Amino acid sequence: QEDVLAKELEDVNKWGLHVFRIAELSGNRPLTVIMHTIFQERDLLKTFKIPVDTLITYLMTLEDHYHADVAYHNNIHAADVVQSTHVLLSTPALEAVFTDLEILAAIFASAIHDVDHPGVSNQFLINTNSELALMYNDSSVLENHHLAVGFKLLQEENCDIFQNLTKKQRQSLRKMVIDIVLATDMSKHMNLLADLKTMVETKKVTVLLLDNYSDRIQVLQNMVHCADLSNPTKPLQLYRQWTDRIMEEFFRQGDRERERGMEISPMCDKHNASVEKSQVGFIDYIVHPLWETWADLVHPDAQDILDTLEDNREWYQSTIP
Ligand SMILES: COc1cc(-c2ccc(=O)[nH]n2)ccc1OC(F)F
Ligand SMILES: [Mg+2]
Ligand SMILES: [Zn+2]
Repeated sequence: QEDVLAKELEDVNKWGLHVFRIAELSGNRPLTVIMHTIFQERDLLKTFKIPVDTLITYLMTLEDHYHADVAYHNNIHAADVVQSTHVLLSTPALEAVFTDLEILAAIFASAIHDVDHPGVSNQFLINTNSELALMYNDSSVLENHHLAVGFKLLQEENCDIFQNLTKKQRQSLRKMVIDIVLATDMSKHMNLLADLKTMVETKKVTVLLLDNYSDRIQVLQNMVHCADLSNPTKPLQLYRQWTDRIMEEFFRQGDRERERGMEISPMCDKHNASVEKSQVGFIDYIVHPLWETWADLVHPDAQDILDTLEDNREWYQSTIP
């Protein structure tokens, strides 16, 4: 079983990694094994003097804080976003652009980005006067919580993977990680995309040139956002599983809403839903606009990813008539 897991992990640098198989083969530790593999591949343990034992302890702790009974926002999704970010960071157009600390920040942010997700939306939490919404004043409720949990877990015994970073490095990494995870809130999507489009329109090359923090962090924010919304760009067998899972989560939220006498949220009513129309809409209005813009920024590095997205959109559309 360990040999088969090692075999599947050889594809860690590729789009379309068999993440569900890795989840099974690793004994439900996809986040831990994919993160460890990526840290080894990028030589991050040596660069930042992270003891291996500390890395594994933190990762297992973090993974334990993803809910086992949430169909989508679980440890498999976190592992998938981590691995997808790892591939996007390796894009030829961004070679030598980011510092090791920025790379570490983007990967760590991806790992913690949905930790302790309850399987319901920010709007549900706000509408139900939840403890989370009250704590966070209805603003990026989940995303603020994911950050707080991800950082708080570093304080557990033998969990501080940044123990050997300088104070300045820790301060910088913390700010970057916060900026990245807060950008995964879908309420920020339109502004994030508008800014990415502006970057493509004012693009300078030499490989991409990004001289200041605002531009670098903006690219990392959009990169992790793309990774988060990467399901429709993956091979169809993976994409369909992700669709099954998000719909299960949405339907369970709708069941909760119906029990409370609330109006059922879009796509959450199992009795009045069109899974296929919803995916075509998701791609047409959100995923394709974002990915086409990313592809333009790194043209032509992401052409195969964009082609897959377009093929998958056509497939889902073809099932409707
Ligand atoms: C896989 O499709 C979807 C995925 C998400 C999704 C992506 C990342 C994330 O963290 N949460 N939700 C949200 C909606 C989706 O589908 C559509 F119906 F809107
Ligand atoms: Mg999220
Ligand atoms: Zn996510």
